[PDB]
Amino acid sequence: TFVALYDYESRTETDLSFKKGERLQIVNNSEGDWWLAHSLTTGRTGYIPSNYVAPS
Amino acid sequence: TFVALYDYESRTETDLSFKKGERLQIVNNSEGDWWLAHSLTTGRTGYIPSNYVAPS
Repeated sequence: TFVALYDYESRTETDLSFKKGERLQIVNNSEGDWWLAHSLTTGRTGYIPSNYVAPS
Repeated sequence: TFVALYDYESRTETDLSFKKGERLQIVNNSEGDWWLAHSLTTGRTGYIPSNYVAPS
């Protein structure tokens, strides 16, 4: 259980909007945390599910 | 630097598609890791930027 420090407005269909002060619980899911990543292989960039990758 | 273990197809405008074997670098950004969260205050659910919250 966490508390929001700041308002946040959603940018896509999958993010959660919330106001400062809201109480949130983290949902365990298979994808793991999401990270912003750059593909050295393709040059594209964007968020990935961290359980899909491993250190080289 | 990481290596993709699985293919991943993007679901939104902000996630990165990639194939097994690709090499990825994590981008440091202010939002921090993103987590799937449920709002006990509003009942809505979806991804949030973890630097926007703190443990209660």
